[PDB]
Amino acid sequence: SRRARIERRTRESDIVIELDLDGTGQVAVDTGVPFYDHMLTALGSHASFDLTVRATGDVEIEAHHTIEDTAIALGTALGQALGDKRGIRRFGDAFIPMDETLAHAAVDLSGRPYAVHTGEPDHLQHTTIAGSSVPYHTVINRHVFESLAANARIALHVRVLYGRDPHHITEAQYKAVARALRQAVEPDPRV
Amino acid sequence: SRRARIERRTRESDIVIELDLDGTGQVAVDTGVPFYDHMLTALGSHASFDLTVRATGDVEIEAHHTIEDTAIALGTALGQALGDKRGIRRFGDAFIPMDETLAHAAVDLSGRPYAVHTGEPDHLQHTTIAGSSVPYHTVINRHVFESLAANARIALHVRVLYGRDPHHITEAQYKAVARALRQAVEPDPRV
Amino acid sequence: SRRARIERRTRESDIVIELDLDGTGQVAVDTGVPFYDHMLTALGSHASFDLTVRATGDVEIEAHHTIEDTAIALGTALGQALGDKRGIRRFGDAFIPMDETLAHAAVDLSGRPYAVHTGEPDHLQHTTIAGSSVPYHTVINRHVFESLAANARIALHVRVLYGRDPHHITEAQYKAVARALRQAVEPDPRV
Amino acid sequence: SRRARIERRTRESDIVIELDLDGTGQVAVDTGVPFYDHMLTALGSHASFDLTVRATGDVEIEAHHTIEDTAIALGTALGQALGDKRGIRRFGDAFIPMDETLAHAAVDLSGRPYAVHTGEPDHLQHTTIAGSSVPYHTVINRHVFESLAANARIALHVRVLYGRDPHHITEAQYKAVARALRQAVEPDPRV
Amino acid sequence: SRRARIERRTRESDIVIELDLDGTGQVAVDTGVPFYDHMLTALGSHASFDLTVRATGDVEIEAHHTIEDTAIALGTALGQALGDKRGIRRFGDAFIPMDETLAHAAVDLSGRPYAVHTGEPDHLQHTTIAGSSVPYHTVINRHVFESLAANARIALHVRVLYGRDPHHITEAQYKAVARALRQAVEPDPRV
Amino acid sequence: SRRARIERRTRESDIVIELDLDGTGQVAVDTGVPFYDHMLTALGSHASFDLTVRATGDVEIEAHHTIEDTAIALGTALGQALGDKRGIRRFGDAFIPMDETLAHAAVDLSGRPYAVHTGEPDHLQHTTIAGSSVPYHTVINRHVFESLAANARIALHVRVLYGRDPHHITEAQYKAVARALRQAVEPDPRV
Ligand SMILES: [Cl-]
Ligand SMILES: [Cl-]
Ligand SMILES: [Mn+2]
Ligand SMILES: [Mn+2]
Ligand SMILES: [Mn+2]
Ligand SMILES: [Mn+2]
Ligand SMILES: [Mn+2]
Ligand SMILES: [Mn+2]
Ligand SMILES: [Mn+2]
Ligand SMILES: [Mn+2]
Ligand SMILES: [Mn+2]
Ligand SMILES: [Mn+2]
Ligand SMILES: [Mn+2]
Ligand SMILES: [Mn+2]
Repeated sequence: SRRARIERRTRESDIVIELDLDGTGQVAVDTGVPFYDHMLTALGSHASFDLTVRATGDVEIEAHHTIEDTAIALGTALGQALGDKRGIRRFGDAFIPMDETLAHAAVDLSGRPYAVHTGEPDHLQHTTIAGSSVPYHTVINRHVFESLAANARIALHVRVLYGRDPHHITEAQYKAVARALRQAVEPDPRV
Repeated sequence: SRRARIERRTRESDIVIELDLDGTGQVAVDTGVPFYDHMLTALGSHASFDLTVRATGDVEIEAHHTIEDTAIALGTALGQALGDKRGIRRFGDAFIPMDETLAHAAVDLSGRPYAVHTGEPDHLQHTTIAGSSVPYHTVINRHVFESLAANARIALHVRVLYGRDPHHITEAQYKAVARALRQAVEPDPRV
Repeated sequence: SRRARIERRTRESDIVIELDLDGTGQVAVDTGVPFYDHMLTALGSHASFDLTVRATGDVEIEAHHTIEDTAIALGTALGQALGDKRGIRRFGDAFIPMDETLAHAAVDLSGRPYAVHTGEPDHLQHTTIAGSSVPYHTVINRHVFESLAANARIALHVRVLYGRDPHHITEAQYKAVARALRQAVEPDPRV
Repeated sequence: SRRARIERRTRESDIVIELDLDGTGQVAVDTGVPFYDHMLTALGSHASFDLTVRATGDVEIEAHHTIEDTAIALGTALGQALGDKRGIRRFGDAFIPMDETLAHAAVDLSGRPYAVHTGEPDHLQHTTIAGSSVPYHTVINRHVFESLAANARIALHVRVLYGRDPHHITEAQYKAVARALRQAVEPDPRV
Repeated sequence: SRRARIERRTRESDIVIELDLDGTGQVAVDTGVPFYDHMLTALGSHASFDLTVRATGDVEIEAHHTIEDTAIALGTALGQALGDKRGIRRFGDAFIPMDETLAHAAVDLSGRPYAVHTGEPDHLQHTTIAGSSVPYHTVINRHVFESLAANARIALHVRVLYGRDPHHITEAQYKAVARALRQAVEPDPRV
Repeated sequence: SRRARIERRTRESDIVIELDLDGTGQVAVDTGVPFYDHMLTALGSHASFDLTVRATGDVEIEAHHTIEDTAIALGTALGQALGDKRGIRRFGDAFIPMDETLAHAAVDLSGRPYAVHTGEPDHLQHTTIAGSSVPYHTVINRHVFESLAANARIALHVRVLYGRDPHHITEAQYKAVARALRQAVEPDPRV
């Protein structure tokens, strides 16, 4: 059994995560930031986790604090569910083509906490993905992966090999992280 | 006693500031611009002021006029609370690391009115921090520090040594200004 | 059962494809273009498909139309054999070193139709691989992968990381596509 | 009372740290790596900690694992001794001139775990400080500060403004970190 | 059974290798060069080989001849244990993040003997990893991979995508080679 | 008691310095070079020294010899007043904004004698500040700080981060040196 429930209440947000590493993609995410909900739903589903995320935070300021607190709590849940990490593949990686975009992620689940994020085009430092509700500033992508790696205590390297559309670029990264995690957490039949 | 109450009514906004330089961080800010509220709350708290700010303005146009009028009134309140400036440290400075960002501020409280703002990355000239309410255009950061310095009649130099995330870059600057002010207004035991 | 038989008759060529995704590498290819036969035999074998390809076309003009029509028909056969794509890994990728060459391919079998081809050295835009029969112009490699992706309705990204010999560069790409497809079409035990 | 005792046994090393944040510079360090002993003795002394460090590790390979494990354990001890961090200055910074070298460090003790290391001249990426015993590869300086920040869960920014001699450059950084920590952990009389 | 015992006696060194491709990571390496012992122990363990290596050589000159003779003997043992290579995955690759470093290796076990080594930073051409015993000159990394590929008669491509610390850069490469070999030697259930 | 009286008679000048490190800014300076008097008065006052300086020298040639001899004598007085340096902060630094100029100084009072002066704009190498009496050539600023550091036997690093007006640039440096010294000579309550 590799499950964790994390509650994290701060001045800026209130978060509950329930995570099962050995799931079937049963995912429900509600943070008040719908593009982030979409990204974390893709992450949970493509990692074949079961994942529920309920977050409320100070989105009148912007999504940053809610996005960051959620990623901290999620990284904490991941590290706690991994337990002693015995018998697992440990290393995982995944390429994700998404139309014109190609992204990649590589992880070491027993590596020191460390995140490296490279290749994302410069326009994503000031791009906004905006709909009818709270918008998502793609400059936060790097922050999400850093917070996940720092709190799960894993090495996480995310690369954009190339791409143009900011939604493709972002979604392909979250999916690459997802499928790298999926490979790395699997039981290793020879360890 | 180093307190000031400033009311400033213009065609564009109505502002009330109550400031105590010798406070404990009791801060309440409501300008209609929630990311600005967050910045001025960090400023008051990290300066160990007691500060209330109540502003209403023409945010249907954008936050600029409200942000500017508030900073003018706040600078006026600061200069009035400082009184004759006798016996104070006068000079203060502070570095603020915030994840990948490092900012710095230096002040001379008896210097001529003057503001110098350097190092902020170019993408902050056209970045927007947007949530569920009135957004904040980071190009205004420079204007806020200029207006504060002009109306408090102080020298205020704010630097971004490096950084990426616009919220970190902005918040680290407001906190650096805050802690520089905190040091400079303190009684100097040798003057 | 994941099989398809495609017949495609055009003014320029007559093609029959029989494809089984769940094969053991039983492959027989005869297009009149022997280096292309070699490439498609490597593709079928390294994908662990069973594949027969019988093509006759207007090779008095050059191999292009036969090569293109065959790749269209093959992509069509692949998409038809995949059926509803339920329960499959969906994503696949493969590196292929071949002496001095390193190539890579990544696929998303449920992605929109899309092909990206990068890194192939410039001399392959005007190289000919010539033997005793109809020659093969390596400029067509990109066209083959585009036609496959367009008609299988998949995302296919093919990269040459480096290399020199045009036969190694070409063959390593076809094998990389092959092993990426092999991984992606496999049943996924967790979906 | 702000004390911590950390024992850390790994396959590569065995470490015991005893730390008191409110000390008088009573420092004893023995890691088997004498230049590192010198650096950590300067760190403990200039931070006005009381610090004992006893480390034995696989220095037949090189000092890296012992240096890294010691810095991990020390960062852990620092974070544990800080406890709830209430009432402290939180922010601290220090410039250290050392002959031709000038270094600087800035910390946020309640900031997310984060380290930024800039300005160190390129020759320190492959310099060795060698005496009669196990040598010290200055490329590890960055690693030490990263490991400290990661495990104390603090923001630590270390800069070399300029310098030439690798011993001055290194020692000035450790002292700058030391005096930044010393300032940041002090009780803040206004919080 | 996929085992080999190689003895190699030259004027410069005396080597015994015992290798089992189908092992559980039972590894014991003693070459007189402790950082090399560490690298080959990581290689055997991450490849899930069982591997014993006993080497004595002319380390009064330097480790080169012992390192090279050991890698020749090990490559010979690998090729002999692979036997006819029937039924195996043949191709394998692995990404290894190690803090700031990312390395990758790709292999073709039935490819002609060939090694390509790219991306290692220039400072590794003259870096020394030195402890209390015989040191390791990182310029030899390329030589080790060449000798392995030449004598196992395999294609081995090793890449450093990026990195800084010479121990991370080196160790990540040996682990990447290890996990690429592990994947490639596995029985392929469809061949 | 931390006081020193230095008399220095040379062929070029006659100097008397009386210095008290623990003063209240009671300063009287008369060297025959009124802009230098202004600079040394700012230095004594902002350092919270009590300082009298009486110098007469060969100002028919130019102020250099008088300026240099005075700075030598003053540095000597500082080092003699510091005595054994026990129990002091040792390190000190200060930023000084002055309208458009920002300067900084950092000191180590127990460091080897050493001065580093950087950032001063090139026009100060040939600028003259001239009034009704003996003029001041700003090229001498560097010389003053060198002579002070050499004879007080301290490390003194002075930086101009930016600026334009030569009087602001010069005065901000002398004040920065002053406030760095003030911090460094203070009793350290923990040493
Ligand atoms: Cl790659
Ligand atoms: Cl600075
Ligand atoms: Mn943040
Ligand atoms: Mn989408
Ligand atoms: Mn305006
Ligand atoms: Mn914030
Ligand atoms: Mn065509
Ligand atoms: Mn061939
Ligand atoms: Mn390490
Ligand atoms: Mn030293
Ligand atoms: Mn050799
Ligand atoms: Mn290691
Ligand atoms: Mn001179
Ligand atoms: Mn003046």
